[PDB]
Amino acid sequence: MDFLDRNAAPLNEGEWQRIDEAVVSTARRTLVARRIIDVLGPLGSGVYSIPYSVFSGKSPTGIDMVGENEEFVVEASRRATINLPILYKDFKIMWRDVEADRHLGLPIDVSTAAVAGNFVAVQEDHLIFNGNVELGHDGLFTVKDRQTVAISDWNETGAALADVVKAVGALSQAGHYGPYAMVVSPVLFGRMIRVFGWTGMLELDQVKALITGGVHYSNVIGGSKAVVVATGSQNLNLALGQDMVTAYMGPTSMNHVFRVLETAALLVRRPDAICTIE
Amino acid sequence: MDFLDRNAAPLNEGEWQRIDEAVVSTARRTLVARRIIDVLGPLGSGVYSIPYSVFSGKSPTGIDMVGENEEFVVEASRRATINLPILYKDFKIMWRDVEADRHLGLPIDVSTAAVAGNFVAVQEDHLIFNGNVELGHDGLFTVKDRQTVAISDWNETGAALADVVKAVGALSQAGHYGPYAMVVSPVLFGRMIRVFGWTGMLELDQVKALITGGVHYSNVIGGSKAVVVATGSQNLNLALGQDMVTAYMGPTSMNHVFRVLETAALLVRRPDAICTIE
Amino acid sequence: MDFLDRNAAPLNEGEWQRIDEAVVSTARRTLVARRIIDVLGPLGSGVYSIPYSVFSGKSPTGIDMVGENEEFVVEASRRATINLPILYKDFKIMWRDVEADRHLGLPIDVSTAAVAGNFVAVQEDHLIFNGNVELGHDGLFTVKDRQTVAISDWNETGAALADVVKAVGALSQAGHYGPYAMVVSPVLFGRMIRVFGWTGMLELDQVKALITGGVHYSNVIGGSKAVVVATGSQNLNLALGQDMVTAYMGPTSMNHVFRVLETAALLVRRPDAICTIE
Amino acid sequence: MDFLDRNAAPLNEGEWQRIDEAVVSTARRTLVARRIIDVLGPLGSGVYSIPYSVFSGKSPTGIDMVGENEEFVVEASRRATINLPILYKDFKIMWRDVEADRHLGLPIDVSTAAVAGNFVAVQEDHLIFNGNVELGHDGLFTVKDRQTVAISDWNETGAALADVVKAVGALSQAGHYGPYAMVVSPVLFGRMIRVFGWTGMLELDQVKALITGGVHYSNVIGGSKAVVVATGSQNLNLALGQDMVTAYMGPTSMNHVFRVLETAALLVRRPDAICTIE
Repeated sequence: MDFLDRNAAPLNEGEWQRIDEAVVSTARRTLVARRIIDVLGPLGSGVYSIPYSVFSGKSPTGIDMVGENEEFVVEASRRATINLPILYKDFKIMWRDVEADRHLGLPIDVSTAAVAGNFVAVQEDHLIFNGNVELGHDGLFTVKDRQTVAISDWNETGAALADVVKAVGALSQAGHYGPYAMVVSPVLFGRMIRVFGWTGMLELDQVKALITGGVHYSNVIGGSKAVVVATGSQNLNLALGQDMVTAYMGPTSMNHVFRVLETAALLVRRPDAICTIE
Repeated sequence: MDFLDRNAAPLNEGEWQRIDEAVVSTARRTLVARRIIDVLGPLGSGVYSIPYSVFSGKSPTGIDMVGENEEFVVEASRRATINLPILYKDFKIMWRDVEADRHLGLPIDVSTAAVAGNFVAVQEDHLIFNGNVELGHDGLFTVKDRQTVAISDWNETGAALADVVKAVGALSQAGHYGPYAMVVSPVLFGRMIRVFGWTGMLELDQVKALITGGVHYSNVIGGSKAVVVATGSQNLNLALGQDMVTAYMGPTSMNHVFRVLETAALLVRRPDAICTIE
Repeated sequence: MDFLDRNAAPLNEGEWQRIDEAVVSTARRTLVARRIIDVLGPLGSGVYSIPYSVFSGKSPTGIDMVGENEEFVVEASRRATINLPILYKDFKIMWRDVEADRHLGLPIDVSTAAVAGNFVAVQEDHLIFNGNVELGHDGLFTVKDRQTVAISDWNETGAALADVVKAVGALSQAGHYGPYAMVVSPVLFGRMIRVFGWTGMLELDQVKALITGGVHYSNVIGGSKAVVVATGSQNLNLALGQDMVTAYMGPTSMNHVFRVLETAALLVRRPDAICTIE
Repeated sequence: MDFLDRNAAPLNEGEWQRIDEAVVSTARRTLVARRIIDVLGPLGSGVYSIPYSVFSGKSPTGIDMVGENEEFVVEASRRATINLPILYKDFKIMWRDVEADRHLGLPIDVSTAAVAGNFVAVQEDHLIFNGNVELGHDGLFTVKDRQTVAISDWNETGAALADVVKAVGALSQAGHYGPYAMVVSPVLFGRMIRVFGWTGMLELDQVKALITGGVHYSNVIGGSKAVVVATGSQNLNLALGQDMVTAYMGPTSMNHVFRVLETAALLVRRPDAICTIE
């Protein structure tokens, strides 16, 4: 790739490999979304926007000895599009540190790069779960055609699992069978662990019996909310564009400035595959 | 390396390999810190002190189609430094034992080396958790810019998990999302297991649902205290200098004296990433 | 010459050859002045200021059979020097459009460069017609020695021909025979498109037959004004230091910023050779 | 360009040549916009959407003695992107004729292919001039920042010339100098044919002397309206994806169905470069 300046920067490849590995490992620790949602692509830098089909419709399946009928085509209810924003954050490596590593072997303070990776990963999760207003990206909690279950007072024992039962009910009614996965705001997650009092196991361990794709939490989700997702590329994807990468911006003052950038966007291919308990 | 005398000593390489392996294995059993905290380096003998950035600040992330703004740099709130102390302990191998192994094949009493390794590992943990006054090293329980949650009377059921909820609350408020890890003084650790009475599982197993980086104890932590840590090189490191190594000091009397030495120091890169429940 | 980084920008020379063309083809469209006033030079970037003569006065010519008196020398009513400012505007080719060229084949949106070239040309005209106060330049509507004609209500037929005849009167009486050229604010130029009497051609065709250097227009001139010039390097010239060129500025953010710049100024060698109709 | 099965139809390449000429010779005789507005590209097949920059509004140009201020940057009023629709219609060559009139010695009846090319070029015009509601395309008559001139009663002599003058006023005031072009509904164009004054030549030819980029009509423009366009790729482009071509669609019964299509959209890069007389 051309845009990614990696030759006017002073740093060796033995520095770049450390920095990129520190970014990748910090992302893979930090992220929730790439657990519940699959990566699509990555596609490279150059894709500004992606055309994507919306199915959002329930229709039968063919069952015959020779299958004459052609009623049974999957229909794109609308073939919409979305634009891929850049998420980025910037960090400085001091010229002193570079010259130190280039003579004394004292290793770069790549904790800067790790902190940038963490912050962009947090912004990726915030984009995906919460959406964004100014970009016009609907997120999992915002897309209008999602299922909705009026959340009960999860201070009462089993009400949380009863609401999960409702939500997987609603998903099954729309013909989204499992495997389901769920993500919970930690305010509710504590209530699934404890706030009911005690039970012979956590109500979390009860939910794990039904929601076999996993239960997760993220402080990114404000309020008392949970999203249940019929997982896999059939229903959702994260389309990367350019996967989280570290770019030289050039210097400011003598100090080198580097950028972490990523272009991921949420392809809500099947809004009927989402239920929010809220 | 030069300083490490390994040629004026009488012992063969077939002894050295046993002795070093007994040290390494005793460290890897003994240590807690290298679980919660990553190794940085090792850097060699010669680094007396390390420059390290302190971030300790909350700032937004860039989100735009082209990302014009440069407000979003990570700022080093102060670029402080720390000096790497030596931790050491010394042990004797008797000349009789050497000459025995050198004729009769009776193996060296390397349990001495193991005991030295254990004692230096205990001192490493004591430095990291408790800090030290005379060196001026602040530790996890001492650094002033840590979060603090007033500990409840964990004799009451669930109060321990309620305090964990508080602590991960406080960490989330400072924008440190997980994975969290915790270390508990065994006086409290018994209270998380038992002293509340009984529950359908241990309150430890309840905490393990939230603190997914693990729960640990160490008798090194005096009193009724717990530390919660937002793990990884983004937030903390252990910088080794010279990794735990066995050095010949020369003889005293006829007896050979050996030293175990290590130079590890605690880089509290993000005090906002620490909460102490105390 | 090295002050323009023709090799430091990422753009291949085919793209340079499209960007310069996308500047020049909007300079030629936009500029009026170079149609009225001859260019002097261009002189290169170094020529920071130019001295010029101002023959504002009139003084007698000798007539003698002997040819002896030496009083009859032409003065220069003043001698002066004027400094060439830089005219410039910045256009900002955003980085992912380069990758969209690299892989998606869709060529770069040089229309940014065209708009910058237009803004530069409009500033060149604005400077030449109305000298900048801060620089203390003078332009064709601010020169204090110039002829003036009281404009009539050009909503009446033939009134524009009458006022042009007045202006050619005053210029002739100043000693300046043609070919005259004129520039008209477009609110008047619209009023010049009328049939005139029964003469079988437009009023504009009368004016273009009398003002044989042609009638031009520009919104740069304030509404209800026009200026008439006895053309030729004898009376007016436009100095060019560096003729309009595109210069890089390195990356600012990830994006690539370029500067279109030109150095030019008006030297009013004969302030009596100009009339403004106002 | 591979998705068109020139080899799957029964027609030999001479019979393809016949029908492609039958399309092109009907397209050329009806396309207006390709004569008013510059063709972008064509980009090739399926280049689904194009990003483009809208430069409404203005900001100051830099004039200063040395280049020190960076405020003077070109920025779009918005980054924008537009979806290229498909224009198509189908025609059905009867299978019998393909060897019946072959032995009549008739070349294949191409008449329906001419009719298809006609209806294509009509939908092309209808899209470009009048926009589309469903796709949300703005057309020249619909884009909201355009200039507007209140039309006079063109039943008078010279009133149409006066309105053209008003339009060139409103365009030149915005800094868009010629060459303009105009397209007029034929209900008005039929009244622009008048002998003007005593000039002995047509008002339409006075306009063509002013509107040097040409005057045209198409029936797509409803009622008494016209539009004046500052021509050139700096102001407007016709985006072409797939340029107009014929595509096979396989048998149906045994009759052969063919598709003619083109993919095109209107890039209003500068709304202020357009004025509608209405």
